[PDB]
Amino acid sequence: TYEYILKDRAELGSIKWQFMAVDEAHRLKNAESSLYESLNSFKVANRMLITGTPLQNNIKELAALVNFLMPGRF
DNA sequence: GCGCGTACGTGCGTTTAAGCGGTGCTAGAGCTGTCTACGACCAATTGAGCGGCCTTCGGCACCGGGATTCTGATGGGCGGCCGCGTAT
Repeated sequence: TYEYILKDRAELGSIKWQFMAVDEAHRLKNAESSLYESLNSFKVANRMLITGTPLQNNIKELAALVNFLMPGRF
């Protein structure tokens, strides 16, 4: 669960991962949240976002989903 | 010191609401930008304010004069002294 990530970061962070999937990924609307920086701490290889959030009301949402998986792109 | 009483500490179970991190929204602080009113400053004149000096009537508490009330020597008259004293 989302709260179990913020509550337990040392147990899940000490394990290596390679694939990450999330349903209803609208929680990453702002790039200044604890979950946004928390998911970026896990050393993974590939990610996958399965959601249908409106990426047109704010550019920080689409850009947040761009740099969330590809750090460097605009 | 001692003794009576009971209330408050310690426990468990039940229960209730803080704390967490999640998002959204807009209000109200903070910044910013132009104008100008109100306060500082310098001037000259004026009387409120301070030192210097002594004021007057009213109120607390001691006072003042005059009629009136109570105590003391005075005094004739009715009675009692029984004891020295003159007359036959």
